[PDB]
Amino acid sequence: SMKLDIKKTFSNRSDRVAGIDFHPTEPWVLTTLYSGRVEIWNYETQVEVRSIQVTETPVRAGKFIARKNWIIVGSDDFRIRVFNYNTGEKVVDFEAHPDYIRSIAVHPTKPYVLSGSDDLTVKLWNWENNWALEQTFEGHEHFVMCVAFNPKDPSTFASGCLDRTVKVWSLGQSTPNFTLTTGQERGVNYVDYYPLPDKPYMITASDDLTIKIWDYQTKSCVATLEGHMSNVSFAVFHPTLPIIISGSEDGTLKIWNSSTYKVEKTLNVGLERSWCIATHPTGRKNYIASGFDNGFTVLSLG
Repeated sequence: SMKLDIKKTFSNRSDRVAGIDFHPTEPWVLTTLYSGRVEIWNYETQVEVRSIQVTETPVRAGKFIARKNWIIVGSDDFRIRVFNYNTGEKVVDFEAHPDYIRSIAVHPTKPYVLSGSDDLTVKLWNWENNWALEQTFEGHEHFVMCVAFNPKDPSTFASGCLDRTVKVWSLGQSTPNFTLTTGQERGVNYVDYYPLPDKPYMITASDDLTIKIWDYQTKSCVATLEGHMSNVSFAVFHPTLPIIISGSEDGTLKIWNSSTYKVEKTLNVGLERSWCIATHPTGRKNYIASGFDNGFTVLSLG
């Protein structure tokens, strides 16, 4: 067991941060900004590794593809771009959807990337097939806000949608395995998987102020977490600690106990609205990072 002991590792002021991600083996965080800029920071030495003026439009989605030394970003010009973060070379640059890109997910073992879009679809791209579009998942009836592979079975993934559903799909299958009606009448902003095999759980966040935990075997709602006072931008399970982290346009991060679902901490990090979240994939120092209107902060949770 490990006690909560929150330490501010690194904080950096900037334009609004829309996407944020951890590098799995370097002490780096990637941020994608509403200004069209993206930055990689070493949060342990507090040194900027690289910055790129990618576009003039907001860059909403960004992920490391560490095993190719890439970052992949999606922006409101409808385009996916890939950059080598060691050289700055632009690897590819294509219009992926005819509308905004909301979310990007990277398959852990196969050369697949998912993009969720306001065009009501999720699309699957294969970078070992010249970034071919291998599948478009159709069936949602509003903007697809968030996509996430099941870490315990990456042949499936979940899409959260403003049509108030989460759909779980299988690669190569045109119809979803199942559709969760969330009861979150304002729609689903975010979806995330519980990482460990002891619970088949998922978590959703909504503008209706609720965070809901779902059992994807029983398709039932396990718990509803209330406490935020404005739109909940995200909610995720921590990969190694028994906690949930959420962030809201009310300016706060909340840390919840993942067994009792009681709020343990409410943090005003002082950067106004909270928009995005990342956790270190292997729990290194239990790092988390969140992007806000006015920058991002990296915290060690214990």
